[PDB]
Amino acid sequence: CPRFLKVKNWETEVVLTDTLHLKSTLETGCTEYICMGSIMHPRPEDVATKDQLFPLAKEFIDQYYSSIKRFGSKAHMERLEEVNKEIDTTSTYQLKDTELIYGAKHAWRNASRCVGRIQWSKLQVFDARDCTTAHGMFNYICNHVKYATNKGNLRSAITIFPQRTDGKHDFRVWNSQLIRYAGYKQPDGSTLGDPANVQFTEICIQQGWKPPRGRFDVLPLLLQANGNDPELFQIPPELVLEVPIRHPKFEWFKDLGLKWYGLPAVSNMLLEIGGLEFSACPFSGWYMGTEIGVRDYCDNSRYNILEEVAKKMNLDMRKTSSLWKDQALVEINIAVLYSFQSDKVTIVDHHSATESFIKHMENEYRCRGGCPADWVWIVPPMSGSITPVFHQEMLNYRLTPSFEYQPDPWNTHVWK
Amino acid sequence: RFLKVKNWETEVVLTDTLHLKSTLETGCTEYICMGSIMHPATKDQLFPLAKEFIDQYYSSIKRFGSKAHMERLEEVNKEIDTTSTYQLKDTELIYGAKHAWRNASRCVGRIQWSKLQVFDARDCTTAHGMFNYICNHVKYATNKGNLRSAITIFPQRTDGKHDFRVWNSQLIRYAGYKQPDGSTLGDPANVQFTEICIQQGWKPPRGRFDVLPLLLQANGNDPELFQIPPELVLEVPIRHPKFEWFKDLGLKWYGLPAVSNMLLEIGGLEFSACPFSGWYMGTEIGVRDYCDNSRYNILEEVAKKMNLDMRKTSSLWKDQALVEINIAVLYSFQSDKVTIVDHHSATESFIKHMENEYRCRGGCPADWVWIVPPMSGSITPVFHQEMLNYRLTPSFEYQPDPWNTHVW
Ligand code: HEM
Ligand code: HEM
Ligand SMILES: CNCCN(C)c1cncc(CCc2cc(C)cc(N)n2)c1
Ligand SMILES: CNCCN(C)c1cncc(CCc2cc(C)cc(N)n2)c1
Ligand SMILES: C[C@H](O)[C@H](O)[C@H]1CNc2nc(N)[nH]c(=O)c2N1
Ligand SMILES: C[C@H](O)[C@H](O)[C@H]1CNc2nc(N)[nH]c(=O)c2N1
Ligand SMILES: [Cl-]
Ligand SMILES: [Cl-]
Ligand SMILES: [Zn+2]
Repeated sequence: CPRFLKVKNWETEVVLTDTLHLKSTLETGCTEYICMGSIMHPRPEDVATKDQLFPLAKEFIDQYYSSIKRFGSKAHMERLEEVNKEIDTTSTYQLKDTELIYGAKHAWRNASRCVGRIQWSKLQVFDARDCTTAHGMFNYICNHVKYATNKGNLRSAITIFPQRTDGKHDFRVWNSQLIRYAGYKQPDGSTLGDPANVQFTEICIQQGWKPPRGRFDVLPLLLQANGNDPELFQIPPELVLEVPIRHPKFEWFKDLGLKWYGLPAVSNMLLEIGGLEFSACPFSGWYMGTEIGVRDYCDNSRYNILEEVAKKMNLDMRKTSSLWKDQALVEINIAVLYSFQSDKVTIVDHHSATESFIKHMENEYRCRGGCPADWVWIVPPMSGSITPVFHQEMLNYRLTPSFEYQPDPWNTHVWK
Repeated sequence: RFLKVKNWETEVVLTDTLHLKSTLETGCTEYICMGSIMHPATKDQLFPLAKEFIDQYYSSIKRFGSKAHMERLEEVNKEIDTTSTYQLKDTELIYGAKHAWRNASRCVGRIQWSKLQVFDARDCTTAHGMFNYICNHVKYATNKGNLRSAITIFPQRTDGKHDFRVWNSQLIRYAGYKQPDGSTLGDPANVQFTEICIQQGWKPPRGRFDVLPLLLQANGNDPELFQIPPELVLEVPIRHPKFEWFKDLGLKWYGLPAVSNMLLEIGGLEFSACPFSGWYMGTEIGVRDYCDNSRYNILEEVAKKMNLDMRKTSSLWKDQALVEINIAVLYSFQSDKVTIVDHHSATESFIKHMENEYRCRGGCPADWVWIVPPMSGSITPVFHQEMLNYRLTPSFEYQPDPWNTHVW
């Protein structure tokens, strides 16, 4: 592979030079003959062997002591020797708190699909590696939610549960996000709530959950500690900050009865650091408007409200070339930003977030020699070309530490 | 491997086998994806390429290994032997042209691929001849508003020293003028080319929408200027169906979108002059030409007339202004009976086309970055459609701008 790769911004003519790609550790899925850049997702109870683990650990440890300007130091070599000893005797090792914090911040930093990474170094890391039970997990998660929510003044946070051992003792949050609304399939084929969540909702209901059967019912947490069967907990409602959607102009918009939750928090991903696998590592930030206004509300397979809004806007909905869909999409997204700003809950519009990302990316090319980015994910789902990211060439590659996808636990769990 | 692509909205899964046919590079490797990068012979090199292309043509007409097939392979060999090149049969030219379109991964309009009027211009020898051939192209494809897809193919490359090139990147473009005060009149994107035209004798009216002349190079010679007769150039004044003040913005655009800077490769042959044209998707004009910062850049003005709050970005004034501009463009072309497709219709058709291609052909190469429209992405079906990108031949490829390679 070539040492220097160049990306261009076609709006500004600015050209950046990437050398960081050379540190690429994993596979994109693409080859020279095919590109899989728009594929969403391109192993049994299986864990890293001693020989696989040594080099991955050294790689990470080197990188860490390089970052604190102590590469090749006595404390660097001693840490190498201590880790290598731990792998030899125990087939694994434990990260120091300093290294855990570095690794988490870097996994976010390396997350090519995140437009919010300007904030990567401000991340509160809760070390939950002493957790042993589902109730314990519940406690840690509640604390995360409250801290991150901060009464509306959101703060990004991640809570890391114990790493994987033999693969039969995994900690998992079964929820894909900490806060989601339930979906219920009706006998008639209609759906109530969020149609996307019918499967998970069914699982909950089976585990003992009593469903309110509403449009915006917060799901319980389904928590798995040390490989045991998962257990249900209801998040205390006072910890779940919500925002009712209203529009600065349309008085009738509040009559749609829409609202959304303040905190975006992903909990189905796997954090890999130095070859160690943290299968439960919920992390949370704050919303970009379009996540709600466009995808949650206007995806056909989600809440699908374009039609209903278009009707209350009295738009001609017979031709598509009237662009009634597009007009209603903008208004919805205006109401979302306005409802969040009015309740003083943190939210960033897609224009501000993308400009910030460009400034971030440029800084990263300057200080780091690169910034992996997934254009398909970074460009917002509305108004794409009037945001600066659309015109920015990006290179995508996988650096470690990283957040990775993992199988859904209900497909793999062995029931006790 | 066989590869699966999934649509996340319909949960439809298609199986791609066609990608196994490709050979040219994508730019990506196992470790680095360049999916968002815009730009990533000899007797011995020529024949296998020739061979393959002939092979797939006789395969496409259900006569693989026939007597016609054999003599053709023999013919091409003897001709590459003695002349260092070969000339395509008429039927091969048309097949190659339609398939270059069919294989164009960045094109959302490909459901139309087999309906393409092919103009064989391989007997052209001078710039005047090229102009005649291009005028006929424009007129046929314009067709008084009822646009029809067309391509005009000039002589193939020989030694790279006697190339045919249309120097305009598109057959119809507006000029761009660099003002003293540092502002830019017209289309800023073409400011350079415009100046090249002036430097060669073009007399600029210096307005906001002056149609550039054609600049045409035949057989490696210095290019020559020609003005397309105005009656061949169909233009549409843009107005809004509700905002009667919109016509006062004074905007117009041309009806014929016609790419002329690309290279058409068939059977190892290179057609460096092959202007091709179709009809517009509304966003091309409404979003890119008008609203790109480096283009006509009209958002702010329109936002003024719409009386929007422009102090903070979170009012989405930019987004609002954008939708109305695109409504106007669709409304104008439609009212003037000029062919145009909206991004909802064009994207639906493309998904349908993908289905067809997987069914009959075993795949459909597609560039998600280019196919998804530049506005309202996720309320179109292609946003949710996984796509595999790969390079099939015959194809349209990029080439150097001739003004960086030509000796006068
Ligand atoms: C602080 C404000 C943040 C903003 C504005 C932000 C923005 C976004 C957005 C808009 C997406 C696309 C989400 C989707 O379409 O589902 C995304 C994805 C992602 N973000 Fe960020 N994010 C933030 C915080 C964080 C934090 C704190 C982390 C990790 C420590 C993180 C890591 C990721 C990852 C791994 C993805 C990929 C998700 C997936 O593959 O499903 N983000 N981000
Ligand atoms: C008939 C209706 C057609 C429609 C609606 C259509 C639509 C589009 C659009 C919207 C683009 C993106 C253009 C841009 O953003 O610059 C595009 C690109 C492209 N089209 Fe089509 N097109 C049509 C016909 C054709 C024809 C007739 C050909 C060739 C025979 C063709 C070949 C291509 C190629 C090679 C590109 C890539 C352009 C580039 O790389 O700059 N298209 N098309
Ligand atoms: C379109 N993506 C599907 C995921 N999805 C429906 C979803 C549901 N609920 C919450 C999120 C949040 C995604 C996210 C995560 C983080 C850390 C920040 C942020 N702004 N968004 C996503
Ligand atoms: C993003 N576009 C850059 C090129 N550009 C400004 C441009 C100028 N003039 C015309 C076109 C047309 C592109 C095109 C080509 C074809 C065959 C069909 C179509 N609908 N659009 C593009
Ligand atoms: C097929 C395509 O990869 C898929 O629809 C992607 C497109 N880009 C996206 N971008 C973001 N931010 N989130 C998404 O879920 C998706 N979905
Ligand atoms: C950087 C990026 O590749 C570039 O802006 C692309 C994105 N997608 C596009 N899509 C279309 N149709 N046309 C374009 O010019 C572009 N530009
Ligand atoms: Cl932000
Ligand atoms: Cl079409
Ligand atoms: Zn790729």
